Amino acid sequence: MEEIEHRTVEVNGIKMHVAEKGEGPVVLFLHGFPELWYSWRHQILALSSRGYRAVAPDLRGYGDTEAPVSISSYTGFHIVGDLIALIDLLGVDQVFLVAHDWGAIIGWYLCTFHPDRVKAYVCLSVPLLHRDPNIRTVDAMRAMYGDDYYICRFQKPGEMEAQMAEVGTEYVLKNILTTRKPGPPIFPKGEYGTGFNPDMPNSLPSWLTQDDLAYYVSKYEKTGFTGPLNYYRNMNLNWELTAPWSGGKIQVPVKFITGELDNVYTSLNMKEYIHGGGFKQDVPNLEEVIVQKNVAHFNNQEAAEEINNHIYDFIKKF
Ligand SMILES: O=[N+]([O-])c1ccc([C@H]2CO2)cc1
Repeated sequence: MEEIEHRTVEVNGIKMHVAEKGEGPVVLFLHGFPELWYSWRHQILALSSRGYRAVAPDLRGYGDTEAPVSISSYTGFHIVGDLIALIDLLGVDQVFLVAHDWGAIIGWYLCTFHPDRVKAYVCLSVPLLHRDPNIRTVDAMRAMYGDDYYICRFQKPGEMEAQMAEVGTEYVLKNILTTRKPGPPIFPKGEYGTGFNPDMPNSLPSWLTQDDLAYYVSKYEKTGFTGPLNYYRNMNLNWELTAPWSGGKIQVPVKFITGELDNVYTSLNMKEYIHGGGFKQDVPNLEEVIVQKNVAHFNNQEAAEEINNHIYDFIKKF
């Protein structure tokens, strides 16, 4: 951990916290919601140890990275803009890419816009968001699960923030991190309530120490949730702006990995997309699909060594 270097860089008009360790080919790690660079701590240690330059930023709006006030400053294009400037600062032609959750959606955009900068992509949890020309991303979600589905509830400015404020930052973070209930997260009406997890454990699961949860809390206490939530608030706008890529394919070699109990895997007809041919058709060089039994959404933390191995083995192929 100590050997993990922390710096602040100027990228795409913002100041970004980058955590770094190691030397060798760059592995760029993109975290998700509601996480931080810390989410990758085990992978940063492992990959650095194994002869790679591990790079894990706090994305725009998270942690120690600048958080622009405008909701519209949170399109996929803004975030990829940040990452392309970062990659230039690293002074390399290509990176290996590893991404989870919202970080993975941004990863898909990076691969869409600049496949030639990504040598291989280890994608966790969220597979490519297929652009259906007939229905916007969040509309499809609302049709399927109605208004209290979490993404839907995330859309209105300031609301989810106040609800989360009411139950407390630590409650929210524990509530989400500990969830193992499959299926669509549907909230109780008008409040956070049990949120993503109606069955919170008394003690943290063995992959998450009190110091880990405390780190997350210490940053979210400071930044709040606005920036991270803003990502979801641009999903329809992202659907509009990505029209030029409608019907396109991703050429970057991909290894997809998900926990079997991931709410993502277990909803939105994801299984059908992932396994039924659609994912492979959008992404012709999808080489492997790994489902981790008895592993929840946060698979890079819950199954850290296993993911470390899957990443190492995959990138060393090249
Ligand atoms: O609660 N989670 O485990 C969780 C966290 C983050 C996301 C991103 C896709 O919206 C979904 C679910």
